[PDB]
Amino acid sequence: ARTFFVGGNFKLNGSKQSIKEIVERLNTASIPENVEVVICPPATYLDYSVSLVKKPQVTVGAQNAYLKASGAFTGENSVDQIKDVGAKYVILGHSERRSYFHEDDKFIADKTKFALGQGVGVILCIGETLEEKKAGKTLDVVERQLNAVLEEVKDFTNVVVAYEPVWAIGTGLAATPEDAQDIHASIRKFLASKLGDKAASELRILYGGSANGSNAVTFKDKADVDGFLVGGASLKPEFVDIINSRN
Amino acid sequence: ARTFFVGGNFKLNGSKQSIKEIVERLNTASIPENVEVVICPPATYLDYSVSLVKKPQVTVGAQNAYLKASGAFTGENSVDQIKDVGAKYVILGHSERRSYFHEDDKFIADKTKFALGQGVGVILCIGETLEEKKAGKTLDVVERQLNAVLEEVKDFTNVVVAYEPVWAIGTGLAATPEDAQDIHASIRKFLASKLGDKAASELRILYGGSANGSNAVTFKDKADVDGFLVGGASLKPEFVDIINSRN
Repeated sequence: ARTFFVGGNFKLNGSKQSIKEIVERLNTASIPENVEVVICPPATYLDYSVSLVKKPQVTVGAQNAYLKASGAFTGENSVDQIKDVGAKYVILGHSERRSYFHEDDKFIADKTKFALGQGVGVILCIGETLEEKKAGKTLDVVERQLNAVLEEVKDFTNVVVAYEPVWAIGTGLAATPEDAQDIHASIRKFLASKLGDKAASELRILYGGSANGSNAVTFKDKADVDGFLVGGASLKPEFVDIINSRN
Repeated sequence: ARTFFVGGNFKLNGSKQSIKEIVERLNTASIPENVEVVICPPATYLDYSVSLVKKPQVTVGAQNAYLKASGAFTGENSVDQIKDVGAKYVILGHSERRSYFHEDDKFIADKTKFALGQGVGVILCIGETLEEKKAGKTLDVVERQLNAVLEEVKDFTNVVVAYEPVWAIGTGLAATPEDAQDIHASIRKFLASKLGDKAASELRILYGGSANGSNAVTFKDKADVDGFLVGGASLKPEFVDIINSRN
């Protein structure tokens, strides 16, 4: 079926020393056979992180990139450069980019198409705000965000979707496992209509937003929740407890 | 005296191999002792670049960073992390960030203050568009851009200013040495009124915008032009000719 996937988004955090400690912990940890773990450090530490990983279940991703591989884009990251240093994924559409950096739905779509065509997988983030949720707009919002991508991207084989309610990011206010499950089940049926039944059944749809070592186990029996995108807890020992939460 | 300064802004260009070739060419180049050369690769290559330098004249800079050192800012660079890997500068306010990425004058000011307080130097970019030049607004624009920074930043000891007319960036259409000289002198005079005579006398003011190995030598006798911020030519062997242009 679907291989359980745990992404660690370090965000703007880390030093050479602290990232070494996170990666050695993973190298020495009990990790199941059938799990995919992707750690996403700042771009400054991508090469170094790859160089430290020894565990086959662990790969490295970037936190953002531009929609061209080269050119006059001072300060951007490139998917070709991410690939050059051995990383395998990029996070696109994170709420912090859509909000604070005003990245619109088409910008995210164009970046996703570009990354996939360069042979780099995408952790595609979607999610609604608190106001949007209270007004009944959750599914309309995430379907709008996905539709923009689907106009440009016809094959999600090297995509993982992360559903992260904005109001749950960093706040300690996570969605309930039942509410997450219901939203993920709706997203998957929507995508079956766009990508086909097989692709929908293969696609990992992650929960993120205050996922931690204590609540991850509460999602264990939610069939349409295929893993997590973990922010703050990815810096901490309990990241390993999340990885093992389906034991 | 003001030490001649040559910055190389690689923009969104490079690979581990092609950056190694750039740095090794600098390492073995015949260059004067009293020059300051700062190469600015993509964030993905900062640590690697620092590790390869074997030339006292050469240090490394980043192309952009955020106004905080850590936190929930997916996809940003941090001045603390740039410093951690051995880099000494950050480019702030590049036209490609101000224009395409809508980085406002206040955002640049706040980043510049932050970087300097973390012990990282700043290559501060300013410049007018074609329409602004035609309208008679060149000095009004660069004084507005500088004034925003000066509200937050009271000491330019670890600053280098890069004057880059936007219409000259990447186009082949450089300012003339006479015109650059007159603008640089006007900027220095303005800044003496704000920062004092000592500071204005010590500040490097660079020209950028289609600075290349043929035209750099034509600026050799312009007293207020202290060096160059080089984009496209920083990827090429002629970068060394620019460093040697005052021989």
